[PDB]
Amino acid sequence: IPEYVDWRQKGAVTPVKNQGSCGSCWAFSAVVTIEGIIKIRTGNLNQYSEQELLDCDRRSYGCNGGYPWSALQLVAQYGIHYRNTYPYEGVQRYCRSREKGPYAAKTDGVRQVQPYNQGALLYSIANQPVSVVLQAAGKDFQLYRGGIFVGPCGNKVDHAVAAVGYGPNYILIKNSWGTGWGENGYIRIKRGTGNSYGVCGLYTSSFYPVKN
Ligand SMILES: CC(C)C[C@@H](CO)NC(=O)[C@H](CC(C)C)NC(=O)[C@H](CC(C)C)NC(=O)OCc1ccccc1
Repeated sequence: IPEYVDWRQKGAVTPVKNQGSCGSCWAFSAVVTIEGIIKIRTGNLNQYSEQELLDCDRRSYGCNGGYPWSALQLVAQYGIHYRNTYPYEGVQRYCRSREKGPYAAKTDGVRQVQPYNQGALLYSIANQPVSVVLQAAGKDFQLYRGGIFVGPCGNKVDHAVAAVGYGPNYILIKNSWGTGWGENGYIRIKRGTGNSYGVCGLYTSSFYPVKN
């Protein structure tokens, strides 16, 4: 695989979003992976609905938290709508997938990257964007303005984000806290520390949507 990977350079990632004051991270995270694989497969880049996931995922807790893998399961079964058809409100209402009409896209499945393994993660990122979790509760993470982030931080993961690339010494992450945070909404986290958990727990649980 390559030394450098950046899905933005292949026209596979959409503008940085802001989840606001709602624990929708898991939905935003899954959506980045969906927008990415569809572009890679079909050639078109569209924004998909995080609100739909927020409302229609029964295994997740709406704005109280949720699971990227379950949100990714939902799309592989029932598909998903465009963000424009089913916009983001920052509050969980009721599932309106049927009302909005036919789904815009549907995935074929979801797979898990072998955990606590930097190589297994890089390999997957070289194929498509990946849903990844980390600990964002630390002040250092919250105050990040740029650079290859090395911490300090623990591995009490509590925020789902998406990995859209990597380099010799970092993993490029797309966050959902707006463009005013980090490097225009992005963060480059240190890799190859030999830490199996990954910086901030980055290697705890990673999933990606499958689509043939
Ligand atoms: C509720 C969890 C299980 C799910 C995750 C992912 O959404 N939640 C979160 O990550 C939550 C979101 C929500 C509660 C406002 N994050 C937060 O509440 C954090 C702040 C807290 C920890 C002091 N949000 C936060 O810090 O806002 C972003 C920001 C900070 C500094 C500069 C620019 C932008």
